[PDB]
Amino acid sequence: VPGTLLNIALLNLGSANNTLFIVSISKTLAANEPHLTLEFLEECISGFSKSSIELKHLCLEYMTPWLSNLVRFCKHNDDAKRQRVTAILDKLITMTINEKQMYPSIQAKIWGSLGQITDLLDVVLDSFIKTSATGGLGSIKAEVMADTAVALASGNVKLVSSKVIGRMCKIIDKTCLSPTPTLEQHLMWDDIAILARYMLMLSFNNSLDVAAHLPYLFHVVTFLVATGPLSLRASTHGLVINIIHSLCTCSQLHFSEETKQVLRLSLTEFSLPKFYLLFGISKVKSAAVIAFYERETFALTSLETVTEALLEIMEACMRDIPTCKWLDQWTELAQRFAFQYNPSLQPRALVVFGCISKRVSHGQIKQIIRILSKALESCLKYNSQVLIEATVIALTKLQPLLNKDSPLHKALFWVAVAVLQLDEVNLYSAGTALLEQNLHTLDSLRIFNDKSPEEVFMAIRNPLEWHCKQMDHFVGLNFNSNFNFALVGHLLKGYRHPSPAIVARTVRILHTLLTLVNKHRNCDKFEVNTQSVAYLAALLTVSEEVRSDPKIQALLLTVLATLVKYTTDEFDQRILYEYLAEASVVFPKVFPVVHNLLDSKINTLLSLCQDPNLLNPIHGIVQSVVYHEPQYQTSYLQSFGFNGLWRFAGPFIPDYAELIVKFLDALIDTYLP
Amino acid sequence: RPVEWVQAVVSRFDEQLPIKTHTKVSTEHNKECLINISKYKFSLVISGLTTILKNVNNKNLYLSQLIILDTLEKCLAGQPETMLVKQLLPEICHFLQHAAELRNSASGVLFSLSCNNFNAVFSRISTRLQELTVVDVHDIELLQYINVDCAKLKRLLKETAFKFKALKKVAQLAVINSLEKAFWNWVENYPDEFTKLYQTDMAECAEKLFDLVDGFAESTKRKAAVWPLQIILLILCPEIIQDISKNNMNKKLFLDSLRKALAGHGGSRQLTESAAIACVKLCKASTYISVIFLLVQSMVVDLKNLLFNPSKPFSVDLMIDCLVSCFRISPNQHFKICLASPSTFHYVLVNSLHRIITNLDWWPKIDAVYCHSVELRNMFGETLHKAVQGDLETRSYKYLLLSMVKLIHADPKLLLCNPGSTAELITGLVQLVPQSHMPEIAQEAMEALLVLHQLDSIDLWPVETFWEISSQMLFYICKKLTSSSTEILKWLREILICRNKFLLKNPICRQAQTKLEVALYMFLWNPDTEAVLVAMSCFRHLCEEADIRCGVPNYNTFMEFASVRAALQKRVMALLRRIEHPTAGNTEAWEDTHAKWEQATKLILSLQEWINMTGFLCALGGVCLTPVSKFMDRLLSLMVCNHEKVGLQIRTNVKDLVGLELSPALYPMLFNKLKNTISKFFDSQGQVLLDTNTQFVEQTIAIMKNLLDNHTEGSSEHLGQASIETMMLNLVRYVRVLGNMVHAIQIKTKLCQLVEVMMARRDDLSFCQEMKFRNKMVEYLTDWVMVKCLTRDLDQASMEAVVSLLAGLPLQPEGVELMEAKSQLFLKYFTLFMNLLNDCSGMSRRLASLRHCTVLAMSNLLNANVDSGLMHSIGLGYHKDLQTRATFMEVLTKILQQGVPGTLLNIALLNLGSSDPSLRSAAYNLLCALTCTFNLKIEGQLLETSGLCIPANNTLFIVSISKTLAANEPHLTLEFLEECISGFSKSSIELKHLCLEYMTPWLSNLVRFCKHNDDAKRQRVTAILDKLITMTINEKQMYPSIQAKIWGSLGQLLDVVLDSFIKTSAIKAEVMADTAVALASG
Repeated sequence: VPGTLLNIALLNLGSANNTLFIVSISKTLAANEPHLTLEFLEECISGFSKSSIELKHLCLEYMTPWLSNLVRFCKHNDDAKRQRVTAILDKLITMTINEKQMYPSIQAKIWGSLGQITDLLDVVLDSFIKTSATGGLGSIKAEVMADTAVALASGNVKLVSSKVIGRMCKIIDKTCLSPTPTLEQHLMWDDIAILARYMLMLSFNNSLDVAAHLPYLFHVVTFLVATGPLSLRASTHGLVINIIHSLCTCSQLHFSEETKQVLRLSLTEFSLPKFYLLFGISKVKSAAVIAFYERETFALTSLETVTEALLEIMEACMRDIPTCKWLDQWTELAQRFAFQYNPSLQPRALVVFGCISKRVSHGQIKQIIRILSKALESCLKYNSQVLIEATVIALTKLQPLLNKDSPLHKALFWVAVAVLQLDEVNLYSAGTALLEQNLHTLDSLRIFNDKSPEEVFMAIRNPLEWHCKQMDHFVGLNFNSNFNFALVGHLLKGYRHPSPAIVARTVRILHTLLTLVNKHRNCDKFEVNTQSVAYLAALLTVSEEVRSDPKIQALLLTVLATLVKYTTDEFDQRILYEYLAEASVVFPKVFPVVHNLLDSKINTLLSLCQDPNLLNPIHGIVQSVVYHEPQYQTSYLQSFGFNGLWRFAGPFIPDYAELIVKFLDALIDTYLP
Repeated sequence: RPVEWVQAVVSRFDEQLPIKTHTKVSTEHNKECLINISKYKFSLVISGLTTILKNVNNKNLYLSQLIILDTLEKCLAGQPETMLVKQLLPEICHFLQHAAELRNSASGVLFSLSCNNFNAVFSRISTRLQELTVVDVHDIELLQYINVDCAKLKRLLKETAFKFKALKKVAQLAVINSLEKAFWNWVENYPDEFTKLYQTDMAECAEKLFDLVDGFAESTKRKAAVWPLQIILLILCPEIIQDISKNNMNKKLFLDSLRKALAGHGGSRQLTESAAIACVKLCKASTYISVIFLLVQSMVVDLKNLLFNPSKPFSVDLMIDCLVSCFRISPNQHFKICLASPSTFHYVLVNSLHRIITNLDWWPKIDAVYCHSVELRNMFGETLHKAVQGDLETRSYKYLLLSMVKLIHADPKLLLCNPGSTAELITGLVQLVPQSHMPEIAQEAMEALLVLHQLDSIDLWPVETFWEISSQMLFYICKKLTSSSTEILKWLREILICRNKFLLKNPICRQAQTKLEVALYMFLWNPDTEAVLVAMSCFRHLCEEADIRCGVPNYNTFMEFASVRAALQKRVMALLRRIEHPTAGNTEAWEDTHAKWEQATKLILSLQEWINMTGFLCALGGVCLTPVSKFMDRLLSLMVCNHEKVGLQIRTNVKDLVGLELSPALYPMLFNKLKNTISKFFDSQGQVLLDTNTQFVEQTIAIMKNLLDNHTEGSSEHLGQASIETMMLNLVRYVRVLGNMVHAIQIKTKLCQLVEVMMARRDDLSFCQEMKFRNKMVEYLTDWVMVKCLTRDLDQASMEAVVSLLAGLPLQPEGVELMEAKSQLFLKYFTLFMNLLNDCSGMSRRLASLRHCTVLAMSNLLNANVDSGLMHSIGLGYHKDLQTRATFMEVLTKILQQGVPGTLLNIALLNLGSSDPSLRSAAYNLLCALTCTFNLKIEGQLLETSGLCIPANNTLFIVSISKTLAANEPHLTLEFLEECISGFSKSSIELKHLCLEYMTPWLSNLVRFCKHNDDAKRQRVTAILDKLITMTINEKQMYPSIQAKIWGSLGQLLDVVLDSFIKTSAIKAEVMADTAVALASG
C-alpha cells in the first residue's frame, strides 16, 4: 500500500504540469524513505503500462531517482528481496521492448541511471540475457536487448563490458564442458549468439572500453569469425571494425602516428571485399546493413589470414604500450582452447594459437601431433578433417618458433608427407603449406648446406623405418628406393589441386627442393642428375626456366606419363608429350612400363584430337614403341614400391590413416620424451 | 598395350576418311604415322587398311579409296604373306576419270606388293591360266602391273608358253597384250638387266611363245594384235636376230612383213598401224642398250616416213615414243620437221622434250636440244598468240600451250641458253596468269614462272636483268590483281620468297613495289578469308626485302600483319588504323578502293565485299590527310539509306564501321561533317526541321557512342583535335522536339547513354566553353526527367547522364546578380531531383536505381556548387528518406574536408539516432569531418572511417558529444538550436525525443547571446524561444517531457521568455500558462 498509493499520487499529480515538482518530491522520498522503492517501482511499471504516452513520459521522469536504492535489497542474497528487484528489472526490460516510441527516453533516463549502479549489473545482465534467451538470435526481445545493453554500459563502462565479455568467454569455455560436433548446434549457441549481438552494440562504446578487453574480444572473434547465420557474421565483422576504430581513438591510449596509421590502414583493409570473404560474408554491399544458411564451409586459411591481421594490429599497439599483457593473455586463451578437446572450437583455436604465439615447447608440439593422430583415429570411426587441417596449419606457424637444434623440424617434413598422402583437398593445401614453410625453416637453419634433403629426412625415418615400410607399401611410393621421386610423387598431386594458389605453392616447393638437392653438391640448380631429375620432370609443365639406372628412367618416365594422364591444359600436353617422344626413343627398353598409363589417353588423343603439334609427339611415341616392341612391364615399378605413383597423383582415408596414426605415435614416442 | 594403340591410329584414319584444314592436316599426319608404323608392324597396318578398304568397297568414296590405296602403296614401298595374298590381293584386283586414277593407284599398290610377294600373284595368275585351259581373263591383266625382273619374266614366259595352246582364243589375246606390257615393266624398272641380256632359256621361252603366237595369227586382226608382242619376243632372242640378219624362217618373214607394212606396200591399214606400234617398241627397246641397232637402222627411215609425214598425218603417245626413241638413238631431220608443220607435230615434239627431261647414263641429256631454243621460243610465242586470239583448231592450241608451259616448268635452262628473249618469254607466261577461261594453263604458267624465279634460272636470264624483268612481271600481275586471285596471290608469295633469296645472294622497281603494296592492301578486304591471310603473309616478305636492301615506314605494322571471317576483318581494320605514315602505295590503294567502292555502291543502290571495302576505307583513310572528304560525305548520305532490300544492312554496317573502325585521324573531319550536317537541320530562327533527319540523328548518336566507347591506342590524341560542343547541342535540341512515342523515347534514352560515355571521355575531348555546354546539357536533359516502362528507363538514363554532366560542374546562367541567379538555377535542378525522389518514395529495382542515381545527381551538383548549394542541401539533410540523407552526408563530408557548422552538426547528430544503420555510419563520419574541419574540441576522440557499424541506441553517446560541444563551441548555439528545432518538426517521435536530449545542454549558452549587445543576436534568441514555444504547443505527446527538459533548463532571458509566452498567447495560451510552472522552478 505505501508504494501503491505513492505511485497513484505521483501519477495523478501529473494527470496539468507540475513535472519538476513531482520529480523533486520523488528525489526527496527516494533519498529519505528507501523501503518504498521496492513497492514503488513495481507499481510504477504497472501504472506506466496502462497509461497514455504523455503519462508514460511523466512516469519515467518520476521513476528516475528510485533506481539507486535497488542495490540495497540485493546485498542480502536471500531470494525474496533479490527476486523482486530481478522482477522489477524484467518489468523495466519488458516496458523497454513494448514502448517503441518511448524508446530513447526509456534508455537515456531509466537505463542510463541503472548504468551508474555497479552491484546490480550482474542481476541486470542475467535479466537481459534471460530475456534474450526467450527466443535467441532473431527474437525482437534479444535484438532490442542488445541495443539497450549500450545504455547499461554508458554509466560504468568497464564493469558492464567486463561482465558481458566475461560471460561470453565463460560460455565459450562451457561449450567444451559438454562438447558437440558443430558449434551452431551447441547446447549454448543461443547464449553465445546473444552475447555476440551485445558485443557489436557495445563495440562502438568500447571506444571508451578496449584497453582491458582487446585480447578477449579477439578470442570471441576467433571462434565466431564466419560461423552461424549471415547476420551474426556481419555482426562479427562489425565487431572487429569497431574495435580497430576504438583502438585508433581511445582517450586513455597514446599510440604513435605509425601505430595509428597502421590501424587506419587496417580499417581500410578490413573494409575490403577480401576481408568480407574471410568473415563468411558474400553477396553484400555493406556489412553494416545486414548486421542491423549458405555457410562457406569454413576454410581455416581464412581464419589464419584474419588472425595474422589482428596480430599485426596487436603487435603494433604492444610496441607503444610496454605495460600490457595482451598477447600473452591471448596466447593463454587460445592455447587453452587449442589443447582442450572440443571438436567445434579446437580447430579454430589451434590455428589462432599457432598464428599468435612468440615461443613454443616440445611438450606443446607433442600435444598438437597427438591431436592430429587422435583426429585421424576419429576418421577411422568432416570435423576430424577440419581438426587435421588446423593442426597442420598450427604446425606451420609453430615450426619457425622451434629451437634451432630441435629434431622436430625434420620430423614435421614427414608429418607434412603423411598429411599429403591422406588425399583431402584442404589437408593437402595445409600439408603443402607446412612443407613450404618447413623447407624455408630448414634452409634458414642452414641444415641443407652440408647434406641432401634425402639424407636428413631419411635419418629421421630410420627409427621409424619399421612403421614407414608399412606406409610406403600401402601408399605405393617408396622413399627408401628413391627419395626424390617419392617426395615428387606426393607433390605432383598438388598440380591437380582445384586452387591455382595451391598449384603455385606446389611449384615453389619443387623449386625449393630442386635448389636444395643441388645446393649440397654445389651444382647449378638445373644440373640434371639422379637426384635433381625428379624435380625437373615435375617442374616441366610449370617452369620456363626449366623448359629453356632403369629404376630412375622408369620413375622419370612415370612422372611425365602421370602428368600427361591428368593435365587438362593442351599447352601442358604439348610440352609433356614432346619429352615423352624423345624419352621413348632414348629409353625404349624401359618405356613399356608407362604404356598402361598412356594407353587410355593416347587412344583418346588419337581418335579425338586435331592439333598437329600435340599429335606429332604422340605419333612419334607410337612409332617408337612399335619400332622397339619386354624387359620391364608396368609391374616393374611395384618391385621397388612405386605402383601407386600414377595412382596417387590423380585427382582428389581409413587404411592410410591407421598407418599414419601408428607412424605419428611412433614419431612422438621416438622424438618427444 | 601397343597393338591396341596401332588399331586406334587405324581407326582414327578410317573415321577421318572423306566418305565418313585441321581434318586435312590430321588425315595426312595420321597417314604418315601409319606409314611409319607400317615400316615396323607392317601386317597390323596393312590388315587395318585392307579391312577399311573392304568396308568402304561394300566423289568422297573415290577420294577415300585413293587415300587408302596411296597409304597402301607407300606402306608397301616401305616394306622391310598370307593376308597380303588372301585379303589384300583380291581387293586390289577389285579396283583393277577417278576410275583411271584408282586403277593407277591400285596398280602402284600391286607393283609394290608384287616386289616381295611375286610368287603368290604369279600363283593366282598360273591358277587362272590353268582354269582357262579347261572365259574370264581379269587376273591375266595383273601381269601388266606386277613388278618383273629377268628371272620372273623368264618364269612368266615359260608358264605361258606351256599353257598357251590349251587356252581359249580370248584368253590368248588377253595374255598377248598383257605380256607386251610385262616386258616393258621389266625393261623400265631394271634397265641394267635388259642391257645384260645383250651382253638361252629366256630365248627358248620367247621363241616357243613366238611360234605359238604366230600359229594363233590366222587373220589380219589377229596379226595386228600379235605383232607388238612378236617383236618383243624376237628382241628377247639376240642370236635369232643375228641369224635372220644374214627354224628361223617365220621370224624373217615376220620382219619382212613389218618392213613391207611400214613401206606402204601392205594394203591393210590395220597391219601398217600395228607395224608402227611394233617398230616404235623396237626403237624404244634399243634405247635401253648390238645387232638390234642394225634392225632399227633397217626400219627407222620408213617408220619416220610413216609417223612424221606432214602431207599425210598418221592415225600421239605412239609418236612421242618414236621421237624420244629417235633422239636417244641419235641426238634431227624429223626434229626440224616438228619445229617448222601440223600442230600435232609441235605437240609431239614438246611432249617428247618434256618426257626426255622428266624420265640412263648413256641416254643423251636435254642439253643437245639447246641449239633449237630460238625455234622453241618462236613456237611458244606463236602458240600463245594463236591461243589468246581464239573451234577444234583453237582447242588444240590450248593443249599445245599447256604442254609448252609444262616444258618450261620441266626446264627453263633450254630457252635461256641459246639466246629481250627472256623478257618476252616471261611476259608471255605472265599474260596467261590472269586468264579465267584457262585455269589449268594459268596454274602451270605460275609454276613455270616460279621455277624461272629460282636462283639457278635467274642467273641465265644478271642483277640489272632481274630487277627490270622481275619488277615488270610484278607490276603487271599486281596491276591485274587491282583490276583465281587467291591462287595468284599464293604464287606471288612464293615469287617474293624467290626475290628475297635472289637479293640475299646479291624506275620500274619503285612502280612495282608500289603496285605490290597497292595489291596487298586491296587483298585485305577480299571476301575470301584465305586470300586475306595470304596477303598478310606477303607483307612479311616485303619486310624481308627491305631488311636485305637496307642491311647493305609502316614496317612495324607490316610485321604485325605477318604475325596474324568477321573476326579476321575486325583484326585487319585494327591494324590498318595503326598505319600512320603515308606511302604512294597506301594512298593509291585507298583511292582505288574508293573508286571501286563508289562503283559498287551505285550498283548496290557482293554486299560482304562492299562491307569489307567500306571498313578498309574507314580504317586506312587517315593516311590521305578532297577524295576522303567526298567518301565521308557519301558515308554520311548512306547512314539514311532508304533502300528497301539492303537499306537496314547498309545503315547497320555504315554505323558499325564508322563507330568501331574509322581511323582516329579522321575523327576531326567526321565531327566537322556531322556538325555541319546536323546544323542544316535548323532554320535561321534556330527551329528544328523535322524522317531522314531523325534517322541521321539516331545513327549519329549510335556512331558517336561507339567512337567514344572505343579504346584504340592514340585515339585520345585525335579526339582532342575537333570540338563536339555545337554538334551535341544540336543533337539534343533536335531530339527534344521529337514527341513521346516509343521510338522517340528510345532515341532520347540512347542520347542519354551517349552523353554518359561522352562525359567519361570529357578528359580526352576539347571544349571552347565546357562549363556552359554541360550547363545547357543538364538544362535540356532535366526537361526529360518526368510506354510507362520505357519512360522510366528514359528517367534512369537521363539521370545517369545528368550524374555524369554534374561532376565538377560549376553552374552558369545565361556579378552579384550572377551568384544569385546561379543559386536560383541550383534551386530549380535540386527541386526537380527532390520531386523525382519523392515519386520513388524488376519494377522495384529500377525505381531504387533511379533513386540512387538521383541522390548521386544531388551529390555532384553540391560538390561543385558549394556557395549556391549548402543552404538548400540542409533541406536534403532533413528529408524523410534515410538512404538519401546518408549519401548526402557523405557529400558534405567531401566538401568539408576539401575546404554551416551548426546546420551540419544538427544533421549529423540527429541522423546518428536513426533506425537506418548506413545512415548512422554516414552521420558518424560527418560528425568526424565537422570536428576536424571546424577543430571542434571533443572528449572520447572521434575517428573517420567506412563501414563502422554503430548501434541504433546511441543516445547517451550523441548527448555526451552534444554538451561537451555545448561547453566547447558556444558560437554554434544559435545556429545549431534553430536548425535542431526545425528538425524537430520534420522528425518521428523517436527522433523528436532524441532532439530534446541533445538540445538540453545547448540552451544554457543562449544567455551569452542576449548578454551580447547585437540586436540581430537578441532577435535570433527571441526567435529560437518563439520556435521552442511553437514546438512546445505542437508536439503534445512530448509535452510533459519537453517541459521537464527544455523549460526547466531555460528557467535557469526571462523577460524575453515571458514576453514571447504572452505575445504568442495574444491551446497556445493554456500551454504557456502550464509551461510557466516549469519555467518558475529555475
